[PDB]
Amino acid sequence: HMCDAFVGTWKLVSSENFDDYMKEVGVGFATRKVAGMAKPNMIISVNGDVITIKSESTFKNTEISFILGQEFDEVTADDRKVKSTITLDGGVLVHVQKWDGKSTTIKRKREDDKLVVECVMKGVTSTRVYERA
Ligand SMILES: O=C(O)[C@H]1CCCN1C(=O)Nc1ccccc1-c1ccccc1
Repeated sequence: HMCDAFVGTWKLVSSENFDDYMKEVGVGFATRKVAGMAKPNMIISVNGDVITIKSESTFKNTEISFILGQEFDEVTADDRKVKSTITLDGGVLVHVQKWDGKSTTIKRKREDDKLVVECVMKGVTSTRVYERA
């Protein structure tokens, strides 16, 4: 029952400072522009100890499956090859991605009927708000 309130199908309904976040991460111009248009569907499911998060959009379709606290390989939508660890901290799913001596943290939080996602790279924060599909 660890992630019950996250399970479901969610659709992006607002974005703030995302282009700047992607710049900070190192995404190039053309990818930033196309990726910034996307309205991804985030699909979260749990089977035993395995959590699966899928993101489907015109830009890219991605899927990760993981056990909390257990590092894995991820190729991100923008084609970074990262080492990821996802934990639960006070009811927030905290996803840390490490690559090339860099790190970014993506926090997924349930707030009212929304799922609020905060993406942080150094001093740059972006907020991505999702609602139930
Ligand atoms: O898209 C989102 O809302 C954010 C928050 C949940 C995971 N995610 C990303 O991984 N986004 C990205 C991060 C870096 C570069 C590109 C993306 C991206 C952009 C459009 C579609 C899918 C991922």
